[PDB]
Amino acid sequence: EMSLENVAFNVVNKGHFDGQQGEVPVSIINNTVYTKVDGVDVELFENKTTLPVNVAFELWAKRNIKPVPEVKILNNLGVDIAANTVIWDYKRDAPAHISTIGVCSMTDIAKKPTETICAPLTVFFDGRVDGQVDLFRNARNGVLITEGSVKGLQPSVGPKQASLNGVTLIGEAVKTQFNYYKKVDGVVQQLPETYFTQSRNLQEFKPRSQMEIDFLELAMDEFIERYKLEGYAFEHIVYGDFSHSQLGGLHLLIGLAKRFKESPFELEDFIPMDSTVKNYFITDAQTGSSKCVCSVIDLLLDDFVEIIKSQDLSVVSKVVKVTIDYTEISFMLWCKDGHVETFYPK
Amino acid sequence: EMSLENVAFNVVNKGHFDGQQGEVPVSIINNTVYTKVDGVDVELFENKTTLPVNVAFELWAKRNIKPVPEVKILNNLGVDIAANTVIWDYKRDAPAHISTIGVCSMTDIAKKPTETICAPLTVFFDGRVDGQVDLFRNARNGVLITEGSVKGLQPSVGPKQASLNGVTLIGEAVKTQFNYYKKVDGVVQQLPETYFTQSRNLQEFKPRSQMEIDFLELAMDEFIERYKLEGYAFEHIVYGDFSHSQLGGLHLLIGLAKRFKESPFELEDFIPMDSTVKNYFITDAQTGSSKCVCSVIDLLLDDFVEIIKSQDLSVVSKVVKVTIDYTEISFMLWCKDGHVETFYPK
Amino acid sequence: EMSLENVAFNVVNKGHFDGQQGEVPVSIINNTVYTKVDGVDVELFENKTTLPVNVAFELWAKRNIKPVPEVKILNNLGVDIAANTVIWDYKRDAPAHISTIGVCSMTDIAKKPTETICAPLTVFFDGRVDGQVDLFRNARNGVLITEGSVKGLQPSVGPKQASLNGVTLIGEAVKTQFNYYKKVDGVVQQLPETYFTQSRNLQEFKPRSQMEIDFLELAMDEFIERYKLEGYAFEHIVYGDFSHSQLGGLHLLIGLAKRFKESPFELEDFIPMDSTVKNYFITDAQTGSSKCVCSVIDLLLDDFVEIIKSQDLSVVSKVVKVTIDYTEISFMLWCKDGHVETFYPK
Amino acid sequence: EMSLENVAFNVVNKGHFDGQQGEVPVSIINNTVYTKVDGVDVELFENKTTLPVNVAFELWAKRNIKPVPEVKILNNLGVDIAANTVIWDYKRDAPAHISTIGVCSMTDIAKKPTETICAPLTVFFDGRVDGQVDLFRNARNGVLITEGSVKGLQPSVGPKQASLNGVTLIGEAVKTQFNYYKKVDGVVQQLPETYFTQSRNLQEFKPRSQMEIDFLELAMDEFIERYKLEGYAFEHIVYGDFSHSQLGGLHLLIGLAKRFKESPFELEDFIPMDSTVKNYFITDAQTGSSKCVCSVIDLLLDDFVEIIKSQDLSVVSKVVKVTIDYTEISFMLWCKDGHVETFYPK
Amino acid sequence: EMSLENVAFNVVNKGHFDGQQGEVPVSIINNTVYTKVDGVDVELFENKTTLPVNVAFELWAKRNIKPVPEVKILNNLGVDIAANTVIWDYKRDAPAHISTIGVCSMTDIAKKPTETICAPLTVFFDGRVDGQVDLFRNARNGVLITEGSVKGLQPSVGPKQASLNGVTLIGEAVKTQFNYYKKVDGVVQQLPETYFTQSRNLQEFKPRSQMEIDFLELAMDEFIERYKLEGYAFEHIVYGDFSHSQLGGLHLLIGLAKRFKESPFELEDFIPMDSTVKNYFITDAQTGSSKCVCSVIDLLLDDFVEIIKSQDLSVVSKVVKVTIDYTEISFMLWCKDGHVETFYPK
Repeated sequence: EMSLENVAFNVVNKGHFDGQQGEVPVSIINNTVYTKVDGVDVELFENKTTLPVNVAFELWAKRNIKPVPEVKILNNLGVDIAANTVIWDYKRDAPAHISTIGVCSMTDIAKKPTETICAPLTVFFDGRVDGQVDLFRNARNGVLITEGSVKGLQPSVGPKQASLNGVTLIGEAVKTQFNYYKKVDGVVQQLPETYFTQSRNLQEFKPRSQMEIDFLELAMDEFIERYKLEGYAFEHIVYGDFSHSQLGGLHLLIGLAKRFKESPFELEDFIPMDSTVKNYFITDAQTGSSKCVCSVIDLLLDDFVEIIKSQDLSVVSKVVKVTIDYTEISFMLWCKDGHVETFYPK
Repeated sequence: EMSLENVAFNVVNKGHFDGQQGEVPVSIINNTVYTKVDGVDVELFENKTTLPVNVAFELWAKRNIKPVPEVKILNNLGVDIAANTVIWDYKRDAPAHISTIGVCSMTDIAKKPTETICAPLTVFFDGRVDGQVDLFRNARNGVLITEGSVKGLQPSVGPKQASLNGVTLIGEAVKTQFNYYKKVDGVVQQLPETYFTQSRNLQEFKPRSQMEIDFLELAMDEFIERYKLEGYAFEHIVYGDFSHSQLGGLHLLIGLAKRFKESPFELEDFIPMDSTVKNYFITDAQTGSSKCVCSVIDLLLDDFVEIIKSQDLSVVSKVVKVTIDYTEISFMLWCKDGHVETFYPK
Repeated sequence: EMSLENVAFNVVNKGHFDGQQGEVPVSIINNTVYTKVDGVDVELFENKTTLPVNVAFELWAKRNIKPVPEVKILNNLGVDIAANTVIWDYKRDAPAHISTIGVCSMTDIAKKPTETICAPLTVFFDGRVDGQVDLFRNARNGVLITEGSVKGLQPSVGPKQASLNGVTLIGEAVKTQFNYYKKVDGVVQQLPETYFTQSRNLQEFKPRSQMEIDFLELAMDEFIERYKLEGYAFEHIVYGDFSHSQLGGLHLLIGLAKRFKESPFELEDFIPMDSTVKNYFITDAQTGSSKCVCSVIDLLLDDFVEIIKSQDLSVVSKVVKVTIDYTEISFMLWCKDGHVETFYPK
Repeated sequence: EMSLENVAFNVVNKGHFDGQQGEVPVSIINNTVYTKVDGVDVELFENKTTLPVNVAFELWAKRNIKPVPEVKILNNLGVDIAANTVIWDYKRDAPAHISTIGVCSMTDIAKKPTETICAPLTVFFDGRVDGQVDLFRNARNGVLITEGSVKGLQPSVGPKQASLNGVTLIGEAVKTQFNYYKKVDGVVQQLPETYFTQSRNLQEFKPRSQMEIDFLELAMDEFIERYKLEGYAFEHIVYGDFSHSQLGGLHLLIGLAKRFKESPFELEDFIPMDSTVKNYFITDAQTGSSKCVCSVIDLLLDDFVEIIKSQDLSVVSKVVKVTIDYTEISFMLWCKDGHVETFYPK
Repeated sequence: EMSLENVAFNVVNKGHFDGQQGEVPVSIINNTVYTKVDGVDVELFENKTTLPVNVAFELWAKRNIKPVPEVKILNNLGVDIAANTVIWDYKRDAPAHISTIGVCSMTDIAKKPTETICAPLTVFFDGRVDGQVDLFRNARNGVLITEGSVKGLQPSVGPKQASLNGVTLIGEAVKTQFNYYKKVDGVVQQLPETYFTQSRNLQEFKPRSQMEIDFLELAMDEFIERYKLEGYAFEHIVYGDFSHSQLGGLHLLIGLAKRFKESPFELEDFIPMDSTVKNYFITDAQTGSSKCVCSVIDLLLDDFVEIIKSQDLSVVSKVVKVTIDYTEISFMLWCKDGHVETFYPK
């Protein structure tokens, strides 16, 4: 039975849709789902999507509550749709994908990923659900994730972290490290060697390397000297310049974290979704230095210095392609006389 | 199974809720219920009530599609709630009653009318549904309707017409004449002898007596002379005066019908519900004569002349109580020297 | 006391705001004002305006229920605001003017028209309300209407018809013919001699002259011959051509009425407001002849033939200015060899 | 005068409805009440309830701003309605009860609690308002709270804390400790001896006993040894297990507080209302350990250990009834060989 | 090109409206503007204003992103409208002014401030935009701000802080100190000598003087003794009294900050806009002491003590006018025998 009342029953008694039988009273008002508990209406769900409220409620109740790849990783892999599950985008507070396969009658384009309509679409397959590995094998286009090895397919190790109920974490009691496989037009693709962003947060930033600890603790000159980073414009690219009315650099999240612990500032996420590179409207509350569009990428500082030391500085201006999160990120690089002047993502 | 999808399935395949099993895709947008037919959304229901859209949709799907007493009759009998059915008010486009008994989880105050909560409420019982006569017998307060005789209870013959799917009609293939019984505080009440309104419409007005035919066909003086109605101000009470900027009389629907066939006018029903007496904002398009509040009652012309000839005209001003539609309607009467000056309902 | 509950009380007991004391329960849902009558919510008002629902409800309750100039006349006179009344636009189902003077706290720009803010605005004054003639005398900009003569001011006779509760009518029991006065920058203007549109309707079109009766009754050639209208393209300008996929002519409402009685067609009023000239998307249901933009003006046929016979036909193409409804309407005229080819308003 | 404008005036000039005279401009948009201050609209109220926006605004303005019993206590006492006041549920952001008595015309079922309709309902009476003690005496069903002794009635001492403007606090300048009395069917009931929850918060958790201080400061083994809690599964029931993908225990708020100070986690309150026992969707951000439904009760640690030491551990599995917050809470208890295996509320 | 799609393009690619060419897909749902990024809808804007969603979106995109005077300063100067810019009120999340000049077609009253309609309005002119100084010179009513000196006009130095993207700050990399000029009826006014509020926040309160540091660090008696503040009721006016159920004093934000660092409390801003004096519904969480209306002004403590020491205490009760933020604030002062009893703003 697929019903709004049954979905609300599952949400009330299980926190999510568990497939139980039963129904509860449901009232739908402007864009909100309420249920009656002890004679009063209690809000169950508030629709922040562009879908109808009941459709969005059902998709949210049937979201995957296991660790899943972050939405940015799936986007960079060209995933169009998930097989028999809902990936919830907690940054957008909406389903990650427009259509579903065997989830909701109002959004399903098919009941199984084997149907003809799904063949041109890149379908996401979870190897932790039984049978989906074979579905990926028979799939024309798809991306498979597994927690272990798959016979006949060369794995690609993904990021250490994954999303669990909207919380990005590196699993200890649960496994968040996935092997990734991709098939295009029926043939397996070799996923390129890639860096991965750390998916950290400005407020609760925590270093993940000795170099990051030194960056957060040592002064600018002290840290630059210790890791012999002279000539790579670290004072501008990473630390950030606040002397002018226009903010300079601050293109890595670790620099923003250091400044934020030094002094608060305002970040305006004018495109609130998940991406490898984020653009912010930053206003430095201390000096008044601002930048309408600042590009920030949360690479590990070791990975960033390794990337920036692998580029010859004999070109005055160029665009460098770095494979991060399974996608090619374009960094604009300006150099002067063998030393970096600017290096920022787009 | 009580579900929005099942209710929509019944509406799609049966026109109303028939209790069938099955479900259809449902989308709920601003205040409208849509279903997907051949890949496109088709509007099933538009909520014009103050209830939540899904609740109103379910109550509308479970409305009584048999001939039922008009809403005004039930209101005048003090009915608060119906037993195991929904009376739909088609003039208000809403349920006739706030709560239900065994219909909708969001509106039910009880599952059966025998519960303690229903005892102080006047419950409507339909004798055409099996077992409800005994429920009325055991009921503390209630109004029962039957199509035949009930042993041990003296019947009260109601109006000839009843409402079927919002259409007021005197039944030929179906029975619309009901016997009415009432119990207050556990004791049967004797319903008073009463007149009944005809529930006719201005545009499709059709006479129901020879006197009404004469009124619609004969001129004012000719008709007044034929039925010796001199001295009862029929030229003002019924025919209506349009010589002044303020409209005069026109307090019976038959007079409005005669004028409307003579010349169109505007009626504004500023309280759009069902009542024995209706108040209108009338604008005569021909002369510009208007009245902000005009009281109209649709009595049979024979009944109205019988009522007006039963009142002595020796009182300059008084209020007369006439039992119409099982309720006491107050007519303001002004007389001068033994002849009527004004006689209008309130 | 200015209150939503008091306004609803006045609407319930008087049909409009009469200034009575009292209050009724009010519920405001999505864009609708309901009141509770006998325990059920009855819709009082539905907001079709861009104003807040309560503001629009109060403005609608305080609308002028006397005969007032049609909205198009007030627009052509440059009226910006009314003094101490609300002109309701029944075609738009909205107030005729954005602001008020002494009506609603949420829309008032002033409490009296004598305040400084009202001086640059053209204020509408009604001579039927006591004291407003003197307010017009002291007004810097304004338009005054009276039912009689005003000492020291030369009157301008307006149209015979006026709007009463949204119904356009020529008054018999009430006076709808107004004298118009205008003051700009503190000096009285002489309103030009003007024609007036008839404000008639397609469905209930009724001729108002012997020439119009002949047009509706006589055939095209018979009528053209009778009134010696040869050479003025009446077969195209007025009667309308349906032989091609693009509709021809039909620029006067009387021609549309004749065709409509001959055969129905679709009129799409894509700018649903009141104007001297209306543009329609017309689809002839009989032949399929259509025109995306057809300009229609409802002049009296005698006035139209008088206008068209007063223009020399020696110019191949020109624009003619005709003062209609106190505004200059531009007619595009094309002639060939002394006879009219096309003559349509804009 | 009961008016939306007067209610808004009181909110603007007093923060709540104080009964003052006056009115301010009010605009109602989608579900929000705005007022005009210095020519711009300022939001006064946003409707998060299922009531109409104006009704909810009036009920919110007339909420009780004195210390009142928490909503969970009133629910456990079977309170259906308050006498002449509004209890606001700040967790639901809505009135605690559907109907009122002498508050709002749109929600009142009666004007005084002495009316017949209120007799079957359990009415809440406040002894701090003059005359309500006698109303409780004459009441058939009701719950009375007082700050002092009541002659002829044996008091029941309630919790130390009460809610003041949505803030749970133990009063110092104000009295938050109430004596509770209950009458059912006209006869006074003896409220059972009960424990009370502490109504504390995870983020601002503060210990209220030496045992709680030891729990928050001492390690798990150290604290268990100090209070000889061996054999009662405190390492699982209270501290919480994070070694598996499914979270274990953590059924008391003090354990959640200790973990939260140790490391942050996500709590999803999928039924956001006030209850003695709360169910959460908990995701441990450190280990990834999660539980869809975790039952949490905020008892004082001394009370919890007293309860758990009063149960014989000779039953492998049973349900224990503990009277907390004037209601019987069911704890599922599993024991093995005289020592607790699991003990969690429902 | 002025278009919703172009405005959304500028917001997506620049964070604000920069005047670039291009368009992006836009979807408008209930009160929200979404755009499609990588096939999914991403919320760009949520309308919290009383304007139409697209109008509010365009006004928000064209807001001034340079340091601007705080909204309270502009209100106190009588500013009605800005010349060719949008001042965004971040506290109200709405435009600071109802109309615009050359910004949005739906809100413009003029395209340039030189038009006749703008003459009676006080127009805000920014001297950092080229040509606006001359516009102020030719303006009849206006307020001009400059970063430097203006020939022929005596400057008035404003507050040190200004608003940048909603963040109040004293600029270091950018200039936030403005000279203010005012013209009324075409003649330059001499702005009075004034104090300025500090626009600080309760949570992130930071002292700005040695006296404020002493107040936050020293005890009440110690601080009062150090600055010889005996006899001015500092223990009540500034520190706040929590011994009674009604909160006492606490009329300066520094006292609230000291208490908040001592113990949290609830502030309810029932009129959430920007003013020199703010009214709060304060509930002290520690003692339960509350006050429905508490007036708070964020003056520098040095300025407040200078003001309070400049008033003779020989009057039992009076109203004192202090020019703060270019407006006269009325302080109610009660004294007893030459010492202050109460001194609070209104």
